[PDB]
Amino acid sequence: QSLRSSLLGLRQLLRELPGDEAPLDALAETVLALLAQYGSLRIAGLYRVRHDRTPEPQPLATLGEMPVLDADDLLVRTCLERGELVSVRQELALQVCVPLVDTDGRILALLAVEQMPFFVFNERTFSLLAILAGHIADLLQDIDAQRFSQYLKRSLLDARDHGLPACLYAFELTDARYGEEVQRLLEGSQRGLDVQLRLRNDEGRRVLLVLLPLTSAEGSQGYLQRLRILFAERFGQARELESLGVRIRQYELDAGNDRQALGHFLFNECGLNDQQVAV
Ligand SMILES: Nc1nc2c(ncn2[C@@H]2O[C@@H]3COP(=O)(O)O[C@H]4[C@@H](O)[C@H](n5cnc6c(=O)[nH]c(N)nc65)O[C@@H]4COP(=O)(O)O[C@H]3[C@H]2O)c(=O)[nH]1
Ligand SMILES: Nc1nc2c(ncn2[C@@H]2O[C@@H]3COP(=O)(O)O[C@H]4[C@@H](O)[C@H](n5cnc6c(=O)[nH]c(N)nc65)O[C@@H]4COP(=O)(O)O[C@H]3[C@H]2O)c(=O)[nH]1
Ligand code: NA
Ligand code: NA
Repeated sequence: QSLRSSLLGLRQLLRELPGDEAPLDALAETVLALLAQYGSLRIAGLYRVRHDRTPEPQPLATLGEMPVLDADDLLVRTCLERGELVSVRQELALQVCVPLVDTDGRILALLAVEQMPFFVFNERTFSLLAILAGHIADLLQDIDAQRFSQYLKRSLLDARDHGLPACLYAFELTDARYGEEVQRLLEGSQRGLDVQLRLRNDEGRRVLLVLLPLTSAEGSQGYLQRLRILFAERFGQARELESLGVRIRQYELDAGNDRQALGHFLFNECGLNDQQVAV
């Protein structure tokens, strides 16, 4: 949950820097700091990874007395070949390598850990570094549609690799009298990290997709409940959201879901296509 704030705080940093510098370079220190905090790291470095999946030897940022990086170190190479976090056998001078991998499988950067306290050298920690690293990779990377598809892929990976839930709402706006105003209300209701996408379904109707990443069934209930109150303010208490021609479809992503089940929701049920949302 501290996760929300960190990502949100980073996203803000991204949005408020000049083009006169690539994000990874400007935010190297911040990114390392985030990772250092979540893994209670003591000695580590952050490195750019090249298109050819080899790291730039010169670190973007370091923490403590980080040694020169050995690019031929098997741990680095195994991490970079697999695109996955790798750690040394706990029974047995890097201790862990964590790649920053975006949703397309491109590796942007490498966290190399020389030392972390023995007692945070476990799967729960590794999981957290890996979750955070993937999200960070995303942020470093049609605007609205591209972003929506990326975040959606991220959520699929998070549910699949880590069992983290997410929720997808589709708001079909069937009464043109209120369509624009309903959308405006939803857009103004937006939490950072949540993403929205305006579309037209195959029946020619306006649809507003809302993706709530990292959000449990209870969270999605809290959200919708917050919305009904906003709606009651905007169109009066006497009026229900549905009486404004709004139809709700909801899809919970979780460990037991699949890309195929999600596609069925987007295309078969919501009536969208893969030119609108990439799965
Ligand atoms: N009632 C409610 N409204 C929500 C919720 N999530 C988003 N919103 C609404 O969406 C706006 C933006 O949220 P944010 O982008 O995540 O950005 C937020 C967030 O960065 C931060 N913030 C405020 N309260 C909290 C909080 O209880 N926890 C965390 N982690 N951050 C908060 O302040 C920013 C703006 O806060 P707001 O001015 O209130 O403005 C909020 C609020 O109007 C929610 O769970 N409940
Ligand atoms: N993904 C997503 N989830 C949402 C949204 N709105 C509500 N939820 C979920 O519903 C729970 C309770 O919402 P809340 O009643 O507004 O109760 C909120 C609200 O009162 C307050 N809060 C958090 N963030 C903000 C904010 O940015 N602005 C304001 N005004 N209040 C916030 O803290 C309470 C708890 O926040 P949470 O622990 O995060 O728990 C939230 C959250 O899991 C949303 O726009 N997006
Ligand atoms: Na519908
Ligand atoms: Na299609």
